Amino acid sequence: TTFLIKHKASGKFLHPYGGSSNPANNTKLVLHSDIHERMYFQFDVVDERWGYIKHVASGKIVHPYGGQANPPNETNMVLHQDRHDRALFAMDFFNDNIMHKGGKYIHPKGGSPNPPNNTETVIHGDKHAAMEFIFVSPKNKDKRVLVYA
Amino acid sequence: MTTFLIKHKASGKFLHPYGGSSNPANNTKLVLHSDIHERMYFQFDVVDERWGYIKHVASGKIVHPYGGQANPPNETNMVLHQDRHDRALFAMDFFNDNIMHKGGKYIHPKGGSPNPPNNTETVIHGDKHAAMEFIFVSPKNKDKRVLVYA
Ligand SMILES: C=CCO[C@@H]1O[C@H](CO)[C@@H](O[C@@H]2O[C@H](CO)[C@H](O[C@H]3O[C@H](CO)[C@H](O)[C@H](O)[C@H]3O)[C@H](O)[C@H]2O)[C@H](O)[C@H]1O
Ligand SMILES: C=CCO[C@@H]1O[C@H](CO)[C@@H](O[C@@H]2O[C@H](CO)[C@H](O[C@H]3O[C@H](CO)[C@H](O)[C@H](O)[C@H]3O)[C@H](O)[C@H]2O)[C@H](O)[C@H]1O
Ligand SMILES: C=CCO[C@@H]1O[C@H](CO)[C@@H](O[C@@H]2O[C@H](CO)[C@H](O[C@H]3O[C@H](CO)[C@H](O)[C@H](O)[C@H]3O)[C@H](O)[C@H]2O)[C@H](O)[C@H]1O
Ligand SMILES: OC[C@H]1O[C@H](O[C@@H]2[C@H](O)[C@@H](O)[C@H](O)O[C@@H]2CO)[C@H](O)[C@@H](O)[C@H]1O
Ligand SMILES: OC[C@H]1O[C@H](O[C@@H]2[C@H](O)[C@@H](O)[C@H](O)O[C@@H]2CO)[C@H](O)[C@@H](O)[C@H]1O
Repeated sequence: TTFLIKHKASGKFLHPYGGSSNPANNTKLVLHSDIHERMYFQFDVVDERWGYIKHVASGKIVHPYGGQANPPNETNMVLHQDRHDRALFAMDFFNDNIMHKGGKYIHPKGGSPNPPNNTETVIHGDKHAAMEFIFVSPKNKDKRVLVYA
Repeated sequence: MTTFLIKHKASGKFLHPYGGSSNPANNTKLVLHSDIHERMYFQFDVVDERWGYIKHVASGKIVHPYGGQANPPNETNMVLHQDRHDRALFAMDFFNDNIMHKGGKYIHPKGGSPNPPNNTETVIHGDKHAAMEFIFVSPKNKDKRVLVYA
């Protein structure tokens, strides 16, 4: 299932910075209001809830920068081609968050409910309304879709 | 598939049709029991994103609140029934470890015991606590969580 990763508070979406069909390794993942095929994602299940968040256009997946199992707060989120257990996430569609294997979450850097375009995303352990994400149809940005298959 | 056991987290007991039949009559109660066998296997049939039917594999019947209300009151018995409709929609919350009916209440052991005896009935109730938690595990390994969504 293909989906958009929608920041719940702002309605902006996760994008590779620059919007490329083939972002280089270590391109930062930002929030941006645009919708297009280079911000579509899929989720590749590895072990029950845990899997890879895949950028559809490039096949690269989401990593904490440097590939930590326990990335510190403020570690940047990036795309990278590699596959390993430090790039595992769970797409929590009940609590509306994205949790890294180490137990922290994807946040907008700074924690704004309304981050401007091109705000970087980071790992942070805090839970609040401004780190919530929902997973929606590329044809209807208000319709949640099931990311697990 | 995916086929799974519905395991009451606090006690390790499993959801069964009372009696363990391969073809339970409509309105057979769903109870907790320690036994493992093919007549307590379930599958989840997705209808709308998180919402779907909890299907008894042996019979094809599905989990309902008795009476099929949109908003069943607390203590309404859980049963199996052949019918499909929107009052038999549940979500399998494998993050918070519970099973929520479309009306917003959860599946509980009747009376709230965390160590209920065999044949304890299950019911709808709105409360959230450790004794209403469930996990979804492999029929071949009751300690291994499996993904129920597909
Ligand atoms: C000023 C009016 C005309 O120019 C507009 O200026 C914008 C600057 O405010 C430009 O937007 C920028 O366009 C870049 C690509 O040329 C980048 O946009 C890409 O990357 C984004 C994610 O970082 C999104 O995916 C976006 O869809 C994608 O095109 C840059 O991020 C963006 O600010 C642009 O020249 C034009 O709209
Ligand atoms: C001759 C120089 C040796 O380095 C080579 O080139 C790259 C340096 O640009 C190396 O890649 C870098 O390796 C780092 C680990 O030492 C980082 O890679 C880690 O983090 C990534 C996510 O940011 C991935 O998770 C990756 O799997 C993980 O190892 C850095 O990001 C990466 O560019 C390369 O190892 C080497 O061949
Ligand atoms: C010290 C001896 C006391 O135990 C006696 O033997 C039975 C165990 O086989 C006790 O259990 C009851 O067995 C019933 C069928 O004979 C029912 O079991 C069936 O349904 C269960 C779900 O409700 C399970 O699916 C089980 O696998 C299935 O066989 C009854 O539920 C069970 O309590 C009996 O109470 C006792 O006399
Ligand atoms: O970056 C995500 C976090 O943003 C806010 O924390 C700020 C600031 O970003 C951080 O550098 C600082 O150390 O703490 C600040 C506390 O105001 C949010 O408050 C956090 O919950 C994260 O979302
Ligand atoms: O119990 C689940 C079913 O509830 C309702 O039917 C009840 C009862 O089960 C049935 O035997 C009786 O004859 O009718 C009642 C409804 O008035 C639902 O209408 C069924 O679809 C099942 O949900």
